[PDB]
Amino acid sequence: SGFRKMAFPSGKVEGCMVQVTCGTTTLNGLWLDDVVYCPRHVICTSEDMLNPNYEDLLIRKSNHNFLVQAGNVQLRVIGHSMQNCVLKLKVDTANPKTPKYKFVRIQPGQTFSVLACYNGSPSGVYQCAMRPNFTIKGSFLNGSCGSVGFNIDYDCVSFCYMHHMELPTGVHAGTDLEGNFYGPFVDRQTAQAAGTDTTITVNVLAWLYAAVINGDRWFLNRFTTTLNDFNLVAMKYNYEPLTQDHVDILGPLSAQTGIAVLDMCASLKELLQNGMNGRTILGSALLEDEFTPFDVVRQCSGVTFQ
Amino acid sequence: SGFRKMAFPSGKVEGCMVQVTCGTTTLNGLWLDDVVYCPRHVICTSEDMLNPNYEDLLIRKSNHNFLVQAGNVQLRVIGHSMQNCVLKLKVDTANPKTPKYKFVRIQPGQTFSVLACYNGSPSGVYQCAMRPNFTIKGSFLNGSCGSVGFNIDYDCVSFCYMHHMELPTGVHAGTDLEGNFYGPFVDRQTAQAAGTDTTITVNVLAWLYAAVINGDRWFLNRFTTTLNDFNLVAMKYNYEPLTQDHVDILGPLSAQTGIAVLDMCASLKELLQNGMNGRTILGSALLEDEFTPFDVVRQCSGVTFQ
Ligand SMILES: *[C@H](O)[C@H](C[C@@H]1CCNC1=O)NC(=O)[C@H](CC1CC1)NC(=O)OCc1ccccc1
Ligand SMILES: *[C@H](O)[C@H](C[C@@H]1CCNC1=O)NC(=O)[C@H](CC1CC1)NC(=O)OCc1ccccc1
Repeated sequence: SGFRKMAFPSGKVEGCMVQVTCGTTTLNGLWLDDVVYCPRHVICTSEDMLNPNYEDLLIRKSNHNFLVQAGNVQLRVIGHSMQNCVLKLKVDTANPKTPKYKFVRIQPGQTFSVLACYNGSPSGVYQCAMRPNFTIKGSFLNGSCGSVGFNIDYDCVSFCYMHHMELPTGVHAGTDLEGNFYGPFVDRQTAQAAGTDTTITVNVLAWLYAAVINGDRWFLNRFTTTLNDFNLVAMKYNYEPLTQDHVDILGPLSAQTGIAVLDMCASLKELLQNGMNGRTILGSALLEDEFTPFDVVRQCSGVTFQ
Repeated sequence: SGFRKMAFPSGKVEGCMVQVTCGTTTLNGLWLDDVVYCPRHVICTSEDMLNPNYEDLLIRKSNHNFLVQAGNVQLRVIGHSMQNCVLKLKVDTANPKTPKYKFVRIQPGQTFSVLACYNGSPSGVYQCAMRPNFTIKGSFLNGSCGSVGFNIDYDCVSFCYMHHMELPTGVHAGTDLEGNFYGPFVDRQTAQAAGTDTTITVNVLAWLYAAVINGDRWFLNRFTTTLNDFNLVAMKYNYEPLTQDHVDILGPLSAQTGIAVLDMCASLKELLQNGMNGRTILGSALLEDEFTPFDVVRQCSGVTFQ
């Protein structure tokens, strides 16, 4: 038993990280088959980035201006192009360690693992959720751009995120591997507002189920509620509205625990209105929303990948 | 910026996990050079485990009774022996993916990454601390035994933990890779008490520094304190006593932040005596103690491994 914020094993992604260098800028790239993906601002200088004309800047670059290094060995660049906010460098060598993979554009509320890298080398791995306002709450320093977020489905790696920037509020923004930003962001160094950020209600409920599965049940009550009445309290506390689709998604956990979804909503209501009153749930004094249902079932049935 | 509970990249350990099967019991083993390490209770049956006579049980086993599988390929067992609470199976094949490695016995308060496995296959990776009472707060299900905890020093993997059991309080216990338990535990299915568990004071202070480095500073005050006066409040709240050695260890963080260690202790005093009063620090409503100083410096300077 026990419940921990767990990342996917990172091995298959580790073998795809490379170092990409254009002038004095170095960041991380992702090497799959004979293509290296990285953020296009690798071609900027410190002054470019207030308002880069990326098309104009890339025209001044040729293949040999891109230095790509995987470990100690240099890759030869034989073609370059820009897709949205990412650069694709065609290299002479197919990555022998390329995993089975997919590019996916994830939905808000979904989670994924981040392999934080510097200079093409892994620093660490952690779990993140795509917030409803399309930011993530990561740990990223200068040089971290091009680090990626991924899920693993048995043997397939689904890449979903590439890191590009930090917003004034300290949160992080990035693109899918087609180079489209999540959210309204652009790759220039200006003040940019994210949304008002909301709490992922279905994830909170899933974590309350995890807590019950794992011996924490003090927060359970004798009340119930309705979808509309709960939703009415959701808006108050800036929670996403709960839908029948979410209820259905919680079905397995409601079945495992014998606790109807609306009964759990009622418990969640007395937690929002009354706070936790000094208590804790699964070692936290806050309501956690970065576990999908689906995450919860994964830990509690021991799913594996290798 | 940002601060996240980050695990080491798991690739080098992933290539060492195998499946070990003796009768109907299956668990994980660690394959390094031509040796597979696993918990010795792989030789028990469900009734043995109340009071196993491990020496007697192992005598009934021969090499061919141990089925070791790395992926789809079977390893041949050519010798077996018991060292403390671990079994060492000598196999005919040296693991081609063996990393540079060390076995180490970690100290309470130190942290390490856990690669949670089932049937020889990775499920996920997360960070843990060795608690002062020699337990860890993990996520482990049936079948997880033999999963290991490790650190990485550039290219060297230091294995420090192998999982064996869950205690009645829901926490986890295990051995070093020489098969000696951390703490007073024995590998039998009885009620076993861990210590009173204390809070790792130096780690809390390091996390308060991380919070300051990362823009959270509301908890800072105009007071200071003395080592003995703070320690006197430490005992009250069941914190480890703070020593000059700890102060010295915090030196770099005190230098980075310009906040003297004893000034931070004073802030920690008004947090313990007054609680957080509804506020948060680095996204938590509790005082976190599973970051060593050393962890904090690692994230905040971007250390890498590959
Ligand atoms: C690329 O590695 C870097 C990641 C930033 C660095 C600090 N924390 C991060 O997440 N991204 C940038 O430097 C981008 C440049 C892109 C063209 C926009 N700019 C940026 O993030 O500005 C905010 C910032 C915050 C703190 C320190 C430096 C820059
Ligand atoms: C081995 O895989 C397993 C790990 C336990 C299983 C549940 N959570 C864990 O951490 N270890 C055991 O089954 C050991 C057997 C060793 C000889 C002592 N026994 C044990 O942990 O008993 C407690 C327990 C708790 C919950 C479910 C089963 C067993």
